[PDB]
Amino acid sequence: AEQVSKQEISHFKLVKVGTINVSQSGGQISSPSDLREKLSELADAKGGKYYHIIAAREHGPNFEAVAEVYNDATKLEHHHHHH
Amino acid sequence: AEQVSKQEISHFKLVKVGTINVSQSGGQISSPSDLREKLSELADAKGGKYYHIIAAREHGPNFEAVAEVYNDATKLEHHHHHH
Repeated sequence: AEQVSKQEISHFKLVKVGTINVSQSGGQISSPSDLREKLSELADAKGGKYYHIIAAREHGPNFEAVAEVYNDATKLEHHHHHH
Repeated sequence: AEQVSKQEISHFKLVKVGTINVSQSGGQISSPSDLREKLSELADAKGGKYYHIIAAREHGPNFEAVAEVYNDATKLEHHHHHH
C-alpha cells in the first residue's frame, strides 16, 4: 500500500473503502517507517491498496494519523450475509 | 525516494532541496509507476530522499508533473568550488 495525493487520486480514479486512524500513545511510532507500516497494515485490513493521510496531528503524547484507504477498482459484492 | 504528505514534511521538518518537473508529451508516463521512478531519479540527482507532487497538471498531450524534493539535513558545504 502506497499513499498518493488528490492529484493522483482524482486522476487515476481511486475508490475509498474506509478511513483509518492510527492513534499511538507516545513513542509507539518513531520514524516514518513505523507510520507507513501501520498505515499499510490497516489499509490492507480494509482491503485497500492506496491511502492518503488527511490529518496527521500531534495530540500531546498521543500521535493520531488519520488517513483514507483507497482501493483499486476491482472490488464488488462480497456475498456472505450470514449462514 | 518516497512521496510523503505535506503534513509529514512539516512534522518531521524536511529541508527543501529543490523542484523537479516531469513534462512529457505522453508515452513516457502512463502509470504512476513510471512517474515514481522519474521523480525519485530527479530527486536523487539533487540529493533528496523524499518528494511531494504539488501539481500534476494535464495540459493537453503535455503532462506536467511538478514535485518538490525534500531531505533531512545531511548536506555539507563543498570545498570543491573549482580548484
